[PDB]
Amino acid sequence: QISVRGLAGVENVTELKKNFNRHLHFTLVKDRNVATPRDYYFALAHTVRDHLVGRWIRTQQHYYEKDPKRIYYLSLEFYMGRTLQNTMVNLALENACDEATYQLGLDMEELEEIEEDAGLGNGGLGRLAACFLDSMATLGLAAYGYGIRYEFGIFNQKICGGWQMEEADDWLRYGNPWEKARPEFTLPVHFYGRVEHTSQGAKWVDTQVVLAMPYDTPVPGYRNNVVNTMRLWSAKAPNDGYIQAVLDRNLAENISRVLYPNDNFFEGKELRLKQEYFVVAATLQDIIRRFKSSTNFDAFPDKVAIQLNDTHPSLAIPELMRVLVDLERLDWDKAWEVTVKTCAYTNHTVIPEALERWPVHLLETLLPRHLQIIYEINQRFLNRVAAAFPGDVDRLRRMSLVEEGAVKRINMAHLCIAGSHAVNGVARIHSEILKKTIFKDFYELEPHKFQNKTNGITPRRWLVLCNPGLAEIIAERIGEEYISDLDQLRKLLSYVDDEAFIRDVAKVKQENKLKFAAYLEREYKVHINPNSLFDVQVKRIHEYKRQLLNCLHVITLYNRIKKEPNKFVVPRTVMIGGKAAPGYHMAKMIIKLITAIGDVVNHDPVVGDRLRVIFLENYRVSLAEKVIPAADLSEQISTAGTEASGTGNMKFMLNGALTIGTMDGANVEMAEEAGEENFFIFGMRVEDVDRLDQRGYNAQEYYDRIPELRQIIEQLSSGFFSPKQPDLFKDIVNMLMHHDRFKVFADYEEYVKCQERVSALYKNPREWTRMVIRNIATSGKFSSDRTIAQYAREIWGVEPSRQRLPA
Amino acid sequence: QISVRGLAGVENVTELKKNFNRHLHFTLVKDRNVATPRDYYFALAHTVRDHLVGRWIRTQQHYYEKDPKRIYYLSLEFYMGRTLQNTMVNLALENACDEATYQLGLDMEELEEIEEDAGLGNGGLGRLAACFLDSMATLGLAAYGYGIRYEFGIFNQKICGGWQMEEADDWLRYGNPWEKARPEFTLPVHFYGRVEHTSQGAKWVDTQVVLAMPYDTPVPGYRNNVVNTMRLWSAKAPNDGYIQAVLDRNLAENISRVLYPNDNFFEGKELRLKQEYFVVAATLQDIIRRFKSSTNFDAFPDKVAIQLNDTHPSLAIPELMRVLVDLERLDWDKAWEVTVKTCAYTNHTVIPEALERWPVHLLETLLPRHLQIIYEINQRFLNRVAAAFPGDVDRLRRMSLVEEGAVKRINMAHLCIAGSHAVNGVARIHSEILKKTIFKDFYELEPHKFQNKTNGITPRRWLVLCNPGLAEIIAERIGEEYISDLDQLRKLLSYVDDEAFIRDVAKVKQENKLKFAAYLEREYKVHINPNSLFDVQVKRIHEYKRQLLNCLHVITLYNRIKKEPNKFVVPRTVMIGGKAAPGYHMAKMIIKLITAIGDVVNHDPVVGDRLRVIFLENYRVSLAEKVIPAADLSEQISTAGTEASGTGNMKFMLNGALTIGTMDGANVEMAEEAGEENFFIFGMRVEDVDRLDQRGYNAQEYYDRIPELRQIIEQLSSGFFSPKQPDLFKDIVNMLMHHDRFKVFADYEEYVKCQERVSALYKNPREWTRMVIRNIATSGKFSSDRTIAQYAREIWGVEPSRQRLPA
Ligand SMILES: O=C(NC(=O)c1cccc2ccccc12)N[C@@H]1O[C@H](CO)[C@@H](O)[C@H](O)[C@H]1O
Ligand SMILES: O=C(NC(=O)c1cccc2ccccc12)N[C@@H]1O[C@H](CO)[C@@H](O)[C@H](O)[C@H]1O
Ligand SMILES: O=c1[nH]cnc2c1ncn2[C@@H]1O[C@H](COP(=O)(O)O)[C@@H](O)[C@H]1O
Ligand SMILES: O=c1[nH]cnc2c1ncn2[C@@H]1O[C@H](COP(=O)(O)O)[C@@H](O)[C@H]1O
Ligand SMILES: *Cc1c(COP(=O)(O)O)cnc(C)c1O
Ligand SMILES: *Cc1c(COP(=O)(O)O)cnc(C)c1O
Repeated sequence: QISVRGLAGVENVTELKKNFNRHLHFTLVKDRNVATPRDYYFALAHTVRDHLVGRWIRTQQHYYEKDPKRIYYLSLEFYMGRTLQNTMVNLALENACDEATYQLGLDMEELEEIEEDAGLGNGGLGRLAACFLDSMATLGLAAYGYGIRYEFGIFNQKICGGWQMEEADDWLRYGNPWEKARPEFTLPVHFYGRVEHTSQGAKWVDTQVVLAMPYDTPVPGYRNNVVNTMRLWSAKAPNDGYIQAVLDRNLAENISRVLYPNDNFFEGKELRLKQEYFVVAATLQDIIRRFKSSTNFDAFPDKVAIQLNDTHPSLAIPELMRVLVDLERLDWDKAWEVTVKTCAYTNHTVIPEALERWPVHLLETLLPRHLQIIYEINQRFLNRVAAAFPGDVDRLRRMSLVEEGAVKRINMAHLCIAGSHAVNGVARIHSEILKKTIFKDFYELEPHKFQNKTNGITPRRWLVLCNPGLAEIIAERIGEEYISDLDQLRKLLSYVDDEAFIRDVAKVKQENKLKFAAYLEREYKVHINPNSLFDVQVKRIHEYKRQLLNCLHVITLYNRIKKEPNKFVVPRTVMIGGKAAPGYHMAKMIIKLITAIGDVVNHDPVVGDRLRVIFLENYRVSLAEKVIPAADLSEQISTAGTEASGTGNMKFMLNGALTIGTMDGANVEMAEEAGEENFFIFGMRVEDVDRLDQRGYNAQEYYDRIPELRQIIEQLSSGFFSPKQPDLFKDIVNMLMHHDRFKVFADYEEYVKCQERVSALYKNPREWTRMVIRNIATSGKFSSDRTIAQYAREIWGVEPSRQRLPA
Repeated sequence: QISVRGLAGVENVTELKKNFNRHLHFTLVKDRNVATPRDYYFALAHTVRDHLVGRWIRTQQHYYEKDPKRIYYLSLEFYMGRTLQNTMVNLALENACDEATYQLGLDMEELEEIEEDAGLGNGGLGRLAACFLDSMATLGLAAYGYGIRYEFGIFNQKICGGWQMEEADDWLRYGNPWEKARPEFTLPVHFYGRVEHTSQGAKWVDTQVVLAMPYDTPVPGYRNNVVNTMRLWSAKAPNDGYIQAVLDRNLAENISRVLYPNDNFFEGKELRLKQEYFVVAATLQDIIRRFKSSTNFDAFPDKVAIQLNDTHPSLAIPELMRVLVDLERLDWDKAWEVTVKTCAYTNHTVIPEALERWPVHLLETLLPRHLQIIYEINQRFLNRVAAAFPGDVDRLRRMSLVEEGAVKRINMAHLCIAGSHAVNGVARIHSEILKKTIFKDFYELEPHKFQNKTNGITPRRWLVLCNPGLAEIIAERIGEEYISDLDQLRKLLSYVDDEAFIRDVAKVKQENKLKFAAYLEREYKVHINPNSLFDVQVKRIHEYKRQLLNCLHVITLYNRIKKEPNKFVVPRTVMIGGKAAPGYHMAKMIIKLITAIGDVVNHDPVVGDRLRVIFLENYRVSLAEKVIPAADLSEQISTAGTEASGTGNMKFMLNGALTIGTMDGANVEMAEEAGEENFFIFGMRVEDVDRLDQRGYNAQEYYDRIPELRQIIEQLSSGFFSPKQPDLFKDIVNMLMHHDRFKVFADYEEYVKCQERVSALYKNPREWTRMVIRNIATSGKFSSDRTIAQYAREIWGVEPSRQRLPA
């Protein structure tokens, strides 16, 4: 049906049909008489998987032969989503499989919905790693993703009486056809023990052993026949009352059991530290083995790059030192040179409570050799600081890897800067803030280390896969080459005055909204007006992301309607979705508020279908692929200086939504690319937030001066949105009035006024769509292909290539 | 090469080769350049598995269509061993796969050794279930094996300094190609809670739910295209700090973690009770579902038979009652009629410490509704006893299901007799003892219930598979039909004076001994003389099995050699192997003694290669398949009245070894079949043991009267076999002298004299082999095909059939 979905050749369709029937019979052991939709999904998945295998084997064989520099991307999170459609897209199999399944009397779309998300991440950081894997494969890099195979990913979110409930994400229950267990490549990982000093160096002895078993998942590039590997480690007990000893094996295997869902506050939990070391120790053994098959470690940095996604895998730095010094017998200075040239570190937030600061007593017990190595790193680093800034004693305490106090801690961010040749932020404004504030001292010592790499998203998943209608109307005009060269979307500016294209763009959006409106009716008991403005804020629930500011506007619109019922207002469907960390009380209260607002607003007869507030349950990659194509307005309203980049913002821009946002993270670069006139910018800049911090933020001032704001707070306090429990939202009110770190009130007025300008433009469909075209056309910078090309050239020292392997 | 191994057709060989290469590439994701022997094993296993699938689907479809009476064999143990060779044998694929692999440059024998045993049983009871599955499939019965998929089977046994060490049997590490997970058929199982009495009957509420996930394994019949199912349940937690709750899922999943290895003493452990109910509750839901697809429960016993392997699944009786009464709303009397007609119970030991007697307080907490049902069963049963034997108050307390005392217990054996239409022992002498002693009262009340079903072994695994050389020389003379009709071996009596056959029989044995002698050298550091008499006792270590009596003879032979070094004695290799239950101190001491004897005997220069004592490490099904074909003498020396049947005894008889044994278990019937002159019978009969118990067993008497016995005990006491720890064996000596339940000394003299007659005959190779032929020729009764045919006709009410399905 759709040209970008590839050719449906008669031989290809015939072959897929027979291999589908083969797997149903031999692989699933099912007859057609009792087969269910799930069985049919698995037969299709196995059929598509077969097409990956030949390419996977020859790609990996090709790397062994040519011995290029290898890129190791270390992350505790890979937020992969579903794999079936992505695989079909990247192999040019989508139309063929669609035909083959139709001929067997099946709907492929229905089968696609059966696949569980691989939800092995929390949000943006996890999803960035996933987009990065796709781009590295598309750009022909010899890249490996390394992480943990969590048995349970991010929890499934149920909403019960307006409250978030958490449910185990048993994503492996029915099996994972995409992975291949490699028990033959199991490696030992050591914990605890003690350090022994011999005449012939230090020795780590009396350790407990946990085994790391790898599972490999293929990562196909876009139509280039490159298939890279994501290797995820699973924890296993070694084989050596009897019953109790066997049952206690669970203690070791708990390491890979569950993804930590806390994305707001650093908790120094021992199990988390074990997870971090587990991935690091197993991965580094693999890296070294693969390098030794190419032993002089001078060439190590020429053959290996290690990228640390946040400080989570920071133990890579002292682990590499441990192996080089203790096991390979290299002298300290040489090992350090190798380590620094090999490692690079990416930061994802300036928020202080997010920094990993591990208690010394924990490292002492768990990793005694690593603590000794960290101390030595610190001493040598501080000697260099002292020589560069003589007599500056305050600098020495500020830059130390060891933090003093009631409990001594290791600052893992400081460790990462010292042990890496490159440190990057994830958007221009973020990287600047790093140099000006949190890492200022480090920048003054080693300016050359600090870089920017503005984030991106893969246009395969985030356009072609989730929005085929838009991909097609674009391809009709400019061809298919933009899919792997997103800059070509600029050519669409020549169609901004084209009446046919304007109509098509608006048509694709309407079709997307109808489809999502129906989806909401089918799987939930909610009806929405598809003619209304789809106002969408989807992301993890955090105070800094200011879902609360959105909530205030919603109540403002409601109150205005109650004030002047017979006045025309642009109809809106306000959709807010996202998970809250299980221990984050305030975020759980915000979810409750959103549903409570909905309960009042959605049932007021005076409102009608002019305003609807829906909380989107269980927001995850697969839901993002559904809602983002349907959005008219993208809410990106974090307090200036708090959202390092954002990536959701980029997804909306590529999919035909306009953006209301602060000048924060990548929003700044987005507005720069599209033009400020084509963006709905509001609120304080970073500098304005700084000035307000100087004199001190007083929320009472805004409450006193803005009558519409006052009414809302009084409504919250009196129990208007909670009649049975009048004081339910007292915590929220208290926070807003007395200790709001994120200055919700300070941006309220400008936010509301900006929202009026949005409504004004939506009344003129032609001008809305023309602005939309201007956004889509300039979204090319935000391809992760661009991002990865910059990492490759400026950090890893490798050249990307669009050249196809023979298959 | 071998005719019984089937045809190697050119098309079949070509097809197997290409499917082997297909699986290596697509299934294992390996190139030939890095493939290991293990990879090659898996590719072969998947290729052979494909040939099962079509037959498996159509067999199960055939049962759905024809709706025959279904046989459900419930066991907590299925001691399956390896599956690859058995599958090839039963599908007539062995020669074809041998050719196909040879042409690819591989040795199939080497690949076969890579497969892990499925060691989901302890010994005889577990192995009986496995032989029974094979025979039921071969006889065309609609039979299902139901059990638990233990993550860890029977422990691997390491011998360290002469002591047994236990190691986890991680048999699933590399995956199990034979099983198919069926997560779609997961069923709930309830624990704890309380009983609520409503107007509309009893209700079991507030329970904890554990999920039962089935895994199906195919069971191929011998060349009849029948493939039955073994369904094994795996425990899973339902999906509903956050981290802790996820980690605590292990508590539920512990139910299927490990096989209980205690085969000597009943321990009322809660986890064991949970295992027993788990298998029962999940299985019964399956049985009922399948029956409802054929709701009047009058026909239930006409469509369902449930066989209880020991009392381990005895909870089937009150569970069936629970479902019929509480859920289906049948009146008590009707439900009871159905239950009794459906269930049958097999007993495996008369030893009192083996009886399952569950504390009432445990059942009260865990299964409160079942305890109520058990009480009601007991009351109604005791009312019947009272009516049949009025005024016999002693009978009432003896027959009660409830046992009185400091702690109240439920006798599960009494429950099984009350709730079953048939109760059987496993050999004629055993079944008689049941009627005369332990179940006398029950036999007087319901004589019709009590039956004998003499055990058997499958001649597929225990002749064709493990001893192809013997299978071939037999087939040359009488054809191939004996393999599924073992009675035909009687035709071999006409060859007892045939010089060619005598030579062939002796040749096959010599070749088997050379092969096993080499195996011992290759995988261990032990050399043996292949010309010596191979004297073998392999079985679990128990006091009743009297490995200690064997030990006394070995020391006797050693002492005689030291006394008269220059006198000729028939050279012997004495092999003893078997695992001891981890908590069984005495059995662990016996293993230590055996190795300690070896340390002295094997290193005495005066002895030479005339006597060797070897402990066979890690005895298990795969090792049994190697050692049994190599044996000359089979030691079956339990105290008369203690070994219910034995099955190892039958394996040796079929494989060309002569038997030294007591008149115990199936030994009696074996000697009856072969002729007493062709058996080495010694020792007390049951009646003699009884008489000795009357006057009281005094071991001191034998010590005083037998100088050779006295010398041995003094050697043990003084530290002759343990110079560093002189008192190491004081526990053994103390037991032998003062509290030996099994009367080791009483049989010593007759045992030693009998062993001299064995040595005498071995000096005459021609007459040895003629006696061997007389044994093999009369071993037909001991086929499990015969056993299963008797169960089918006399208990289950179904007719067996050798008729082949179309494939
Ligand atoms: O998702 C992020 N962090 C986590 O999920 C996270 C994961 C684990 C622990 C955390 C502790 C504190 C704060 C966050 C986490 N960070 C996001 O990274 C994206 C990719 O660079 C950025 O676009 C986004 O601004 C940032 O918040
Ligand atoms: O193996 C047996 N029992 C167990 O493994 C066993 C399994 C579990 C618990 C036990 C408790 C006490 C005694 C034995 C067990 N019994 C054997 O059953 C065979 C098959 O009928 C007989 O040939 C043999 O005589 C009997 O000992
Ligand atoms: O020793 C070797 N000889 C030939 N090829 C090898 C060897 N080692 C690795 N390879 C190839 O490199 C691929 C990936 O190796 P890995 O990166 O070490 O897992 C393998 O699948 C082989 O195709
Ligand atoms: O509802 C049905 N319609 C047609 N065949 C069925 C149906 N239910 C079961 N079967 C057949 O019976 C086989 C085994 O069913 P089970 O014994 O219930 O697992 C299935 O594989 C099918 O071939
Ligand atoms: C893109 C994405 C995110 C990141 O969104 P931000 O608005 O940048 O925080 C979080 N979760 C999912 C499922 C995503 O796809
Ligand atoms: C046959 C068998 C047994 C039973 O042997 P008995 O001598 O009858 O106790 C025990 N273990 C294995 C592995 C067997 O094959």
